[PDB]
Amino acid sequence: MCYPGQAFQVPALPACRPLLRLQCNGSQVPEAVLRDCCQQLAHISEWCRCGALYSMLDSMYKEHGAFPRCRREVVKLTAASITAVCRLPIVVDASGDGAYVCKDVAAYPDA
Amino acid sequence: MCYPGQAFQVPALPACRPLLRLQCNGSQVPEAVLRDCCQQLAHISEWCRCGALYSMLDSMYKEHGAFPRCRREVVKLTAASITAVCRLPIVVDASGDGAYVCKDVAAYPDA
Repeated sequence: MCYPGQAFQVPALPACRPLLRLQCNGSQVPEAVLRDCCQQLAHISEWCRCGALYSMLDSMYKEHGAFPRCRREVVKLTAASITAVCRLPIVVDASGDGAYVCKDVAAYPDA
Repeated sequence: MCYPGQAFQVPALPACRPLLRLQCNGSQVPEAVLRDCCQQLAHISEWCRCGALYSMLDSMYKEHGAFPRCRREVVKLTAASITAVCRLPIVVDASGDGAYVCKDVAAYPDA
């Protein structure tokens, strides 16, 4: 498993929270804020990148709205594909199947 | 409405079909095939970009498997965020609410 606090820093992905708040209502995202988020994702292993994003999303909602001018549905869809916009692959599960997209995050707060 | 054949060329987004097949199992995507997909998306209006993507995905499934080594769930999640990886905004509905992500495509074959 990907243990919060060691597979990835907690609070998870500080650089990616400002990215998600811009993206979820279609604002323009500066290159620097995209770059910093992706650099932070890059350091986490392929196996744990979706876990870090799940933790981040859960933290934002549990602190909280957490996402001004953003719809619930598009928020969790945007968080689930940040790793795609970074062109960072993830491994879907124990098979080693790869993808660019986090389905567990897209189904938050369940999967 | 976005009419197939006039809001966008049909078959929809030829250049994006190879992108989606690489992405949906986490393969490396060449800059040329990303570029050509985004170029095609860029020409479609903010209002019809998700419609072009829905049409493309539907065609791929209706011709068909359509996605070798890809899971159903990650396929439609990947198609829903091709517009995010291109940094192209869409309008979510009649409100004019913006986003980078197509929720109707993520819910295929329903929404």
